[PDB]
Amino acid sequence: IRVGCHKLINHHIFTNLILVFIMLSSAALAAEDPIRSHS
Repeated sequence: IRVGCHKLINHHIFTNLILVFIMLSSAALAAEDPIRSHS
């Protein structure tokens, strides 16, 4: 069956946790040091 995953996908809780993981990922990307590669 392929019904037990749709509720988890479209749940209100699961649409506001990944939206902050992506913000943290972008922030971590923005904090990279361009000069010091081995730092």
